[PDB]
Amino acid sequence: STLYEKLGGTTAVDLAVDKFYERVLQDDRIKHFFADVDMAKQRAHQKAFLTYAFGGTDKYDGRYMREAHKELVENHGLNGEHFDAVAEDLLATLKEMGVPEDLIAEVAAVAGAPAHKRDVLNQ
Ligand code: HEM
Ligand SMILES: [C-]#N
Repeated sequence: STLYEKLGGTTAVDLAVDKFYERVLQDDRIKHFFADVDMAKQRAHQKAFLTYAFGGTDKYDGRYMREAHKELVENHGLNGEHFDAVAEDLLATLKEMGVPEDLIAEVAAVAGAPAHKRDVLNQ
């Protein structure tokens, strides 16, 4: 079974993403990164992205992480602390939803992979 399946599939990811952005927009460390972001579009992209990242689809139909975050790194000071805030907010949301610790851990390994971090932070 994939991580996607174990978590509860579409409706679990849909709920997690919605809740995650609720948490992010209240997080003073990072909420301002989304000041000019269309959150309907962002929600749909993240649902599609995590579906892919958790093995629910072969591919992500959307931007690469490096190009996606480039303007944030170059113009708005996006750094490792913001990255860690995002990972922490995602995992907090899953804990709150009742996702078991062993699955929360598999998600942490995805969100924290160097191939993700280096591209997002354009390092
Ligand atoms: C790290 C765990 C991480 C992921 C995964 C991620 C995903 C992601 C997607 C799928 C998009 C949309 C891309 C597309 O256009 O197809 C996107 C866009 C933005 N992100 Fe992100 N992102 C991750 C990490 C971070 C971090 C650490 C921040 C800032 C705190 C952040 C922020 C943003 C913002 C803002 C956007 C929209 C960019 C824009 O167009 O202005 N992401 N992310
Ligand atoms: C990016 N969220």
